[PDB]
Amino acid sequence: SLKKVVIIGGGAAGMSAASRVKRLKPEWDVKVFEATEWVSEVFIKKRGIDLHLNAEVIEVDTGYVRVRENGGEKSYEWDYLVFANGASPQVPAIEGVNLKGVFTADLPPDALAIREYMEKYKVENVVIIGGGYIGIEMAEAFAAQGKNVTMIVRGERVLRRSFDKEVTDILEEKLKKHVNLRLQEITMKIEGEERVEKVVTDAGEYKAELVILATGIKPNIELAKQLGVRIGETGAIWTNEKMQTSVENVYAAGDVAETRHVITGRRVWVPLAPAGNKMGYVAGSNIAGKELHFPGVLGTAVTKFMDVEIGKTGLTEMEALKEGYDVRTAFIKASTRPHYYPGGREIWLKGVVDNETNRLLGVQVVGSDILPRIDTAAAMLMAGFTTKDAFFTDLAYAPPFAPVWDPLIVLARVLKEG
Amino acid sequence: SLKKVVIIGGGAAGMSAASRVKRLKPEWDVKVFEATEWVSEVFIKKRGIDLHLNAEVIEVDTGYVRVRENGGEKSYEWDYLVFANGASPQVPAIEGVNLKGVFTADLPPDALAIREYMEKYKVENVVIIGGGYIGIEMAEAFAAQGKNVTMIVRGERVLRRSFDKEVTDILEEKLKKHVNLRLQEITMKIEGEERVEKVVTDAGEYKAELVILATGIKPNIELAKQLGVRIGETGAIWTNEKMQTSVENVYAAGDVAETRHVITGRRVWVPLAPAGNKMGYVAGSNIAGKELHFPGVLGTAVTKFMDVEIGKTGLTEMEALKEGYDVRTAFIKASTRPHYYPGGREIWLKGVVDNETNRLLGVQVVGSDILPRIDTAAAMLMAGFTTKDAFFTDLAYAPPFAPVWDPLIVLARVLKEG
Repeated sequence: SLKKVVIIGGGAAGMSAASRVKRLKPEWDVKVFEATEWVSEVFIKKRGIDLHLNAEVIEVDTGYVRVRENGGEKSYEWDYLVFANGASPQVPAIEGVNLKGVFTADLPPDALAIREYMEKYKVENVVIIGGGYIGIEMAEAFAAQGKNVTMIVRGERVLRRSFDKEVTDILEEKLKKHVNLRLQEITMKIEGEERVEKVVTDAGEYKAELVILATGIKPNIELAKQLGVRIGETGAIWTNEKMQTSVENVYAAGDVAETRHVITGRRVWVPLAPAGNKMGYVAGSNIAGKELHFPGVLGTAVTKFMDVEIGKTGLTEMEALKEGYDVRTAFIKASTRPHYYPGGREIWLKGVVDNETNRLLGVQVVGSDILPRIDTAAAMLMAGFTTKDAFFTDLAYAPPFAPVWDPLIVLARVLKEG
Repeated sequence: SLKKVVIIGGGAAGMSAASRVKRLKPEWDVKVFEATEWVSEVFIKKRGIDLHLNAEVIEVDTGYVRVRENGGEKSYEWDYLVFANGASPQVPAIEGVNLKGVFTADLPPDALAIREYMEKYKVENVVIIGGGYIGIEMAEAFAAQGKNVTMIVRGERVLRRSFDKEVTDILEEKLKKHVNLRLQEITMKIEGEERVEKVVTDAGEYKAELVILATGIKPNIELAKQLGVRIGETGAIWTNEKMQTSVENVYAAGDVAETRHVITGRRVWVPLAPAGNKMGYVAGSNIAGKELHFPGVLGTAVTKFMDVEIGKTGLTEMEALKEGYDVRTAFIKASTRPHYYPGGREIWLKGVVDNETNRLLGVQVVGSDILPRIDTAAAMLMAGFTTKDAFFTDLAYAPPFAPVWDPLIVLARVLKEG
């Protein structure tokens, strides 16, 4: 039999879904509609997937969808539909945010655009509004180009809601030495003639010939609300372990979807590509008739500013307390190598533990050589490891790799004894 | 009450034990007896531990120990004993093992000594005997010295018993380009006038000013055998979860102690530093009246030759088949970064799986940026994760740290669909 499967996405989740259902059902007609020029060369045609780029979906209803591609407007039939249209920038409500000066760090075109622009009309000073992940990277990006950079965050510190203050402090310390960090400020508007000229906030004004808004992202749910799909308390599309929505045969994965936290169990929205990919993977499995449950996410994340790396996995102390846990914590400094081997950098680990179960609730790591600590910790968290379980986990050691007591085991010892 | 703890060791396992019994029971008399001049700097004297360097133990019995220190003998009483006397190099029974230019990489003076003989007597050609970790790490050394190196291994390939062939081949590939690798050759003679001149093997002869005997390590169970302590089927001291031996109130930890494999349950001998420190830690805790259990080890190992790192955790395909397991494996190649991002190096992963439980039995990794994978896999293995559990672990992602699908998740995926 045939079965028409239609995917409104094209990004990480859309294509993972597409590929899984195609490989499981070669005889089925799987299509992907990307409202854009990007994916992940349409090699996919050979893969057996009918990709349509710059094909925008403008109406959807049960069994069908209407897309406008190449001026034309055609409508397609579907048995199984998958919402995989990710998230989009959320523009702030400040005066004039559309002048030739402003740019948002999103789709690769902007990367071509924004960059090209600068590498044209000479741009010296550049201001970034946002103390989030995106903000920080763009900051690093520009400083590296020698351009003077200035960050504006309304909160008391950057990454204000993603990490606790003790991890952030190490980052801010380094950050302040390459970018002009302006906290507690609220932008109030941004004047100029044909191009952005100056940015003004309730504390001062700043020279600016390029501006980046890293003020936020929102799930692209409009098309789904049209199908009457239930959207979660988080603002993203409600979903179950199979990536199923409240409407029959309608799945949703990636940045549009709201998933569940593996630790707290409540619903969350963690728009990160690794999970998105798997979300699309199980959506496609279930569509093709093979049961597969997605456990949920840990909220794992990582980024960096120049050489100081920062990462988390699991609950933060803010989150853990917010959730009503009785927690004990620990914050330790350690080294990336034995204190003799050359190249040993510094590494800081924050640990949050459930005092009642001695269960590790979350770990935050900043400094150097973070990836090993957070990935191991994520596995531990995924398994419900206690402070004791982590201490006795047989991790690797060699002078060029790490110290006899891995920074993760140290934190564990310190939590256990507390 | 007064309890007299005596530790025959001084090494990692030894000090952990002392440091633990001492913290938990400040009032007890804890004495460590090192035959040598090194440990882990009597800051340990302030911790309350009565450390005795150059205090070689020569006899032991139910009530006392007879150590030979400072010309004369002395006997100390003990209510609790701990064998933490580690392991010694095992020399081949061949001609002139003691020519002035021959060494074994063990006790700290060896480093100073070897580097002295090399940094004094002009040394050009250095010969290494054995294809172990010690052999390979030593090659990387003299090779980086500009010195010419020739390695002799009697087996068909290096790390013949520790890693599967497809993993070691990558290593040998880099190895054959900086060292003269001589496989399947049994060393027979090492000759020279007063100092080593050459080495002769059943396949030829090589010239050497300095030779490294990295052919094996062996548990120092002699003083324990004297006390009737049951020694394991592996050759090292038998032990239980609390690091107790067959003799009452006698514990053992470190390279002398035989532990158990977490995945297999069989008794194994895995002389590594992290495990040792923990064995010693639980030995103490238990002597002090605090029940603690060491779960055993995974066999986690890591090492590297120049820029090609090689590691593992859990069973090897050889071991798995050896244990009667129904296995399916997978070997994949991947990038350490997104394949667009600059800096991406190659990384290889071999995974073993129980075809009946779908539980991961082991992971061997080779190439670049190894640590994050084998450490994460260690935790997964430590928890009894299936191919599917591993697939869904929330690992971190950002272009500077890793690709969207971590190579560990890629392996899981390939194993799962396997």
